[PDB]
Amino acid sequence: YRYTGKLRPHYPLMPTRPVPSYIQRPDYADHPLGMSESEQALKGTSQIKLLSSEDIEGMRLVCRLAREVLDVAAGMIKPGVTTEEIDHAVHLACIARNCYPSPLNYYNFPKSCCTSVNEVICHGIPDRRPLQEGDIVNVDITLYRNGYHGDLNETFFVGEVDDGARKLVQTTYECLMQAIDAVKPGVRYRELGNIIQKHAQANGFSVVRSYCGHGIHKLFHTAPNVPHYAKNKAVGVMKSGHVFTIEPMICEGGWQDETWPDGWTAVTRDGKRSAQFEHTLLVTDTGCEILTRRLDSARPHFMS
Ligand SMILES: CO[C@@H](C(=O)NCC(N)=O)[C@H](O)[C@@H](O)[C@H](O)/C=C/C(C)(C)C
Ligand SMILES: [Mn+2]
Ligand SMILES: [Mn+2]
Ligand code: NA
Repeated sequence: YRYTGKLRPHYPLMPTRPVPSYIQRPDYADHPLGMSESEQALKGTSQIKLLSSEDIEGMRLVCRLAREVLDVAAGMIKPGVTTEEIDHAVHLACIARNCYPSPLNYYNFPKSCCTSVNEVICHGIPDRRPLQEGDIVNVDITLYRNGYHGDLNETFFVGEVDDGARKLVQTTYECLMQAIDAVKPGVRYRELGNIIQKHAQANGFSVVRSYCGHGIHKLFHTAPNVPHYAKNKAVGVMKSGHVFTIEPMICEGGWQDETWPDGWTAVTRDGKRSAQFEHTLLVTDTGCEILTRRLDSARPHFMS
């Protein structure tokens, strides 16, 4: 394998962490390949669920607990902390909230969250690498409570970063927020990619095509598919009651990705940096409710 940049995996990984059996588990948790039979049963469908009141309440709770766990991870971001150490804290913070960490064994993903540094676009596997001053690192958290998943991520700076890191991260967060600002009933899912690509291209960045936002509720990934690039052909129109994520991945270089031999870590094929942000959204009559927002602070962590 020819690495595309300076990052390397740092092995061995710690043994898989158990979740106590008192925590309710999603269907894939005990499937030997991590497959989710409830997702597979819906595979080739474009139909979108209209959430009940009870469903909305379940989504509000799990998304609120997921933001609390991202904040725990945010507080740990400093030089010399390993991504494994972050994952261990996240795994304990999920169990403290009586939640299962949704990534753990999802299609055999081996950890409780994803930690993506620099050229990693997404799905990086927490490991023994200590964070370096100048890194950008994204932590992506998903929790499962009472049958509902809630998903969010932010990119953080490790100590002092360079101007290019600051622009990429800011522009990425602005792409997510301009897309959220357009959400309201009657809007097509395919329009959000136009908004995102327009702002990314104005700042000299590209938009990852291989990875997308998604419906989420009782399934971790379900309709709709939500591409982040322009002129995509995604199916569907927003309606009040729909819940989905928007999670754009924006890159310094070209948009092309490839995956490491571990089968999960997605990296820029040019080795340049990529950043991401994610929220879980509910469509409401006035626009949308950002279920994974912060409640006690105005800005994402990178701005403090
Ligand atoms: C971009 O990643 C998203 C995704 O795969 N989107 C669907 C798609 N087909 O591109 C995904 O939802 C992430 O947000 C989630 O945190 C990570 C989940 C794993 C347990 C699969 C690593
Ligand atoms: Mn996520
Ligand atoms: Mn997601
Ligand atoms: Na990255």
